[PDB]
Amino acid sequence: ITAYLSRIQRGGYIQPFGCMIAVDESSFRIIGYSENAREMLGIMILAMGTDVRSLFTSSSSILLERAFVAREITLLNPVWIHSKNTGKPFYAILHRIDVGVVIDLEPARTEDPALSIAGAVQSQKLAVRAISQLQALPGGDIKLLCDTVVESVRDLTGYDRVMVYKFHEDEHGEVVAESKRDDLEPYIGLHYPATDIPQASRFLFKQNRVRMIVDCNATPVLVVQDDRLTQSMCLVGSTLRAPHGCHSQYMANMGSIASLAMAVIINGSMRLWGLVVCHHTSSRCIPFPLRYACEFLMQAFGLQLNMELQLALQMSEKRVLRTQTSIMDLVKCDGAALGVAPSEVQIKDVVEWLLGLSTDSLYPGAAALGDAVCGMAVAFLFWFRSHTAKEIKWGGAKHHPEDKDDGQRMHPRSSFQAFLEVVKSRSQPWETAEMDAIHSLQLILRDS
Amino acid sequence: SVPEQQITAYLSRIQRGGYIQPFGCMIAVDESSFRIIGYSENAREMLGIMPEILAMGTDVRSLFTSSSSILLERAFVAREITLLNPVWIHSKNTGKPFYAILHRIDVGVVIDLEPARTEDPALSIAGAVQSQKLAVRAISQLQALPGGDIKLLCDTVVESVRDLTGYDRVMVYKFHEDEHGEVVAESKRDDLEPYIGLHYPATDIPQASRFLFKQNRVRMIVDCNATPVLVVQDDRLTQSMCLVGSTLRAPHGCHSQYMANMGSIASLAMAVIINSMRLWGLVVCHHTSSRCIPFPLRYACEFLMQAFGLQLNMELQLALQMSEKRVLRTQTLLCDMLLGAAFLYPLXXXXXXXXXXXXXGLSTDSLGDXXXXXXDAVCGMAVAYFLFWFRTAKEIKWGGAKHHPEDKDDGQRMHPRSSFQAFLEVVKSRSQPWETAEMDAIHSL
Ligand SMILES: *[C@H](C)[C@H]1/C(=C/c2[nH]c(/C=C3N=C(/C=C4\NC(=O)C(C=C)=C4C)C(C)=C\3CCC(=O)O)c(CCC(=O)O)c2C)NC(=O)[C@@H]1C
Ligand SMILES: *[C@H](C)[C@H]1/C(=C/c2[nH]c(/C=C3N=C(/C=C4\NC(=O)C(C=C)=C4C)C(C)=C\3CCC(=O)O)c(CCC(=O)O)c2C)NC(=O)[C@@H]1C
Repeated sequence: ITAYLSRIQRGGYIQPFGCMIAVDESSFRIIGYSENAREMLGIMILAMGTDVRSLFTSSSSILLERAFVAREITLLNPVWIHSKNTGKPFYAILHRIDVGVVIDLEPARTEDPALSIAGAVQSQKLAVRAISQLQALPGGDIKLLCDTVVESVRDLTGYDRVMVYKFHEDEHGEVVAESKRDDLEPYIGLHYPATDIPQASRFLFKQNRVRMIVDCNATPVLVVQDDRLTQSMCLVGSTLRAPHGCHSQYMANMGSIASLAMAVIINGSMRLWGLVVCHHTSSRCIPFPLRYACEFLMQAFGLQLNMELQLALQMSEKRVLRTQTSIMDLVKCDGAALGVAPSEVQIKDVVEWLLGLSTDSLYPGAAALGDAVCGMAVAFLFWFRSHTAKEIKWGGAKHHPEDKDDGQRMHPRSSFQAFLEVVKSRSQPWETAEMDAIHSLQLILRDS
Repeated sequence: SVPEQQITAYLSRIQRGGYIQPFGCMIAVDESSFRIIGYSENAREMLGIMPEILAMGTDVRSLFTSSSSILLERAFVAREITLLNPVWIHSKNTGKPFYAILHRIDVGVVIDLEPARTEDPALSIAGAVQSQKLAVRAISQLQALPGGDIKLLCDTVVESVRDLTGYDRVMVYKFHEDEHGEVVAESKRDDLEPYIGLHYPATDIPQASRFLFKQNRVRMIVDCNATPVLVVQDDRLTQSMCLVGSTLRAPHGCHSQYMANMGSIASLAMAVIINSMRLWGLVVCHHTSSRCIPFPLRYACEFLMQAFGLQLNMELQLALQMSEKRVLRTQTLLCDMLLGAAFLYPLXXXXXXXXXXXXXGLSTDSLGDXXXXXXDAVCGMAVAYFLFWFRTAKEIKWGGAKHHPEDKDDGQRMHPRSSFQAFLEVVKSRSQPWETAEMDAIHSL
């Protein structure tokens, strides 16, 4: 039913910057492994049914033995594991799927433990501090929140470009705030079609809230599984999951070799309001502690943003109902029949034509008298409403409302160059609550 | 909340008690030079320094490994030490692992040493992320929470802390307007009896404690009956050291005996803060047996309590907005439709004469406190001048003693109550409280 779903969830390819080993929870037998595992572990004795504890040191062995039995595996991540052959350190990110226990081995850049530990502690500390700074911001100012959070996230991660990508009502997105590198060109203010980010990706982002991609140009690695498995494994929770081909070529064409997307969650029962994407001109990999730290920071961001939204909304409605009982500051309309509205001529003509009504695009005759008068509300009072922003700067493509997603499509667009668009002469779409208030007010005026 | 300078009760002894809990060592060390200016009595015992190595005026860095030593050195010169807690430390000879919770005081720096479980170095990395991990999970339990409800928040949070730590009882204690508290939600052990619904006097928690919980948001007591440990400090020190932030700070005797009497041999209090900040209440934990939880869990719980604080603040503001929206929309509604409560049309004469004699907008809780109307159906009322509103008896359960408005904290008092037997008090001659929103709405009519 959902496009790209099974292809992202159970796509038998992982990123080549690390290796992955899928184990049977009850028998500790290997039921899956990526082809780069043998090379990365320096095995040059790894097959289907090989005891995992034989691949690593005995301490690591009994440690992961403790890990499998545990009520919650996530609490032991990451497991610092040494290899039998090489002796090089690996971060072990364990999680559970419907088949067994998946182990994500990510090579550790620092070899001496003290420096790595100090780095992790430093990262967590920087996350706590970033959140603390994020808490002291004045309320109501969401733009300041997003700017300070892209500056913070950029300061922590070190990516050349960091930005907040807001999902609008019609599922089309918009970079609302960014902290790019100075010499890089601004992607801020741009708009993108809804098909750039499929519903499947947004759903999986609601479930999995942090996704790292080290290199789009890097050749994906096929993970071979035991022939006894009914279907291809669920590599959603895997931090090494290779991106879909279309998004790989997408990142390739956009100039983002290394990506990192985090979810922005509110509620309406959770809802994905937007993302915070990070693009790097070159390829880079950040360790697990930094990633989890960023997930925490993004959790705080999601909470605070949710608060701001709720409070601003209820306060807005409260302000409407309070101003109801200054006439001009009642609704968002520019004209009220006084205000952004012509003389009694166009009024006479419109009234002449009128003999519950509301439109967002104004009746060709008197609609060319002014660019302001485009929205009409009739119920005896008349409401004029100004037209929307007549220019939208898209990033290579326009969001077509009747355009949907299909799993067979596996090739993106060629360029994301900013191009302007003149939307049809329309006013801002009249809300339903506004019309209900118009009815209530109509009854009120009918009484007296 | 209350002003800082007005609080005088228990403060001097709570801050500088000179007594710590016996589950961890405590060493106060000068900042410039790492010489010891203070140390607990049992400090030599847990570190295996018992026969000198540890004494007044000895380099504390020589009491641990060089790695732990330079960790401390970089901790002292940090921007803010509180962000480096806990500092992992190994002993010099016994090699015993310790969580070091550091606090910068007026003169020197207090170092709390908590005995940690010997874990494999391979988990060290996994150990570094633990606090934020537990915190992320617990808060994630709050993210998937339908906004609007205030009870489900406290319930799910209480349950979250219940599963996080492992206490036999976890609950939310809320401070009312007259400083007296009430248990709003709890996750008792199925065996135990519920403390839910019953209130407490304001003198149960002194102003000093509530004030102190602002700067120190987490407090753990592994055992009240455990014999406190005297801290030995230098002779040159003018006064007792400021153990206001120590995680080992022994409870003031009255609260220890309080815990003993209530049955809570193990306590864990976490303050919740909303919006110059305000203490809304605490989240307290009780255990039938002794319970010492590691510092990372207390940190995670602190995060969870910040999240809970902000979220609850949001819920409060939303609730206010909704209520105001309701009374306002009803106001406009009736105002439009026009163009028990008495309108001078009940929905008699003696009450009118009494009102004419008393008026020689008002809000009265007790008419006896016009005495004629007292001769209970018309408990209290609100007068608008000529419209009148007549409201009223709600029962309140107390857990041992009633809170009187004459109750004041006594700094010299050192003995708590004996019984917390839940008794029920009904209230007459005190009608339904005329809220600010209600009275302002009436005045706006
Ligand atoms: C294929 C023909 C179609 C397609 C498929 C597709 N896209 C994704 C995931 C993402 N797409 C994103 C789009 C942007 N990237 C940006 O930098 C910006 C703006 C500055 C946009 C709008 C983003 C973001 C994602 C998620 C990032 C991540 O790391 O996951 C996927 C899912 C792949 C996966 O494996 O998760 C797929 C299948 N996108 C297209 O544009 C065409 C139409
Ligand atoms: C002594 C004569 C008076 C007294 C002193 C006192 N109380 C505290 C601290 C707390 N008291 C609390 C009350 C409760 N605990 C509960 O579990 C419940 C209900 C279920 C209540 C109402 C709480 C909570 C605290 C804070 C906990 C903590 O660990 O600090 C103190 C300060 C203690 C310290 O840290 O030194 C003192 C001096 N309490 C009394 O009731 C009598 C009147």
